[PDB]
Amino acid sequence: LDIKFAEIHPAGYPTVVAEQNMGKKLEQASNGDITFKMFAGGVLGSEKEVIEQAQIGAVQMTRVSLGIVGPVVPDVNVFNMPFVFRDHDHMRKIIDGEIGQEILDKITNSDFNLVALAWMDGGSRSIYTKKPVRSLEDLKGMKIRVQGNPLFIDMMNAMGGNGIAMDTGEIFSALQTGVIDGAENNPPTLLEHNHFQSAKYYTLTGHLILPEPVVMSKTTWNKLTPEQQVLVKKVAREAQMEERALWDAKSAASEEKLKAAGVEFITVDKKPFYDATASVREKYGAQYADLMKRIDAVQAENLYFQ
Ligand SMILES: O=C(O)[C@H]1O[C@@H](O)[C@H](O)[C@@H](O)[C@@H]1O
Repeated sequence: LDIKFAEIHPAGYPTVVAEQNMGKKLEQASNGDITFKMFAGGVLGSEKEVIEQAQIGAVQMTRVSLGIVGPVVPDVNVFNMPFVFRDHDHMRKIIDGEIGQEILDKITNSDFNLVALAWMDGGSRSIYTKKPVRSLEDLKGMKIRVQGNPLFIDMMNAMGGNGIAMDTGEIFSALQTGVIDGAENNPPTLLEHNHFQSAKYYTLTGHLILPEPVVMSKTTWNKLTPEQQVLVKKVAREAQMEERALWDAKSAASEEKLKAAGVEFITVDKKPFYDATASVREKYGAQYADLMKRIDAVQAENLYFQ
């Protein structure tokens, strides 16, 4: 059984490395009965195009941002809301515990032919722009690229900007020409997708912390034996933990490289951004009241139950 794994990120990126190591484990443990090949750098298309391919079995596995899964499986949008997690460490507790399992299961048990197996870390997303944004007010009227999810367009509009949905690969040229004034992402993406060449101001809003599911086509999943399925579950969960260490290293390295390239990291009070997005959490969070209560209550400890 052959697995093609699609990635939007370039070779060497922390997700890519963790995933190729996971694939090596699959090959070794199955004595070659499962083979694995990585297709990085967006060679198999945009994240939305790849998810479509996974649904019909043309691509066997991928990792994508949860941001673009929302339009396919609405119930995952609980993790896509602005400031749903208080910080990066809080998100990690969630994806490692019971609520993380529940949300993976909402993808798997959906009618959309995907099996969700683990969560990769993509840090926190902050706004980078061609001109400095030092306050909520400075964002007014700016065209900021977001991922293709109505939630993020509403979010950016609530912050007084103009959210423009675009595929990952379209951002570089749109920035170069001023078709957009900025975008929002973590430091490794800002660096490794070369967006810093056009945007030298990075405002640390941390407005989203979007986990990234690793998914398999359910068509492919159903061709595995139960023992192979257990192997896949095991090594996917191991990859969630391995990628965390790679992520922390890469994020810190990327921050330093970006500063050396002349990117200014601008600290801001998050409160005005939190307040501006209350309407978005009210709109999209109405049906997630219980989950939000449970998420908010995860704090000092590291329990599984939440
Ligand atoms: O915003 C984006 O397009 C990209 O953001 C990065 O942070 C994610 O790791 C990647 O999966 C997304 O495709």
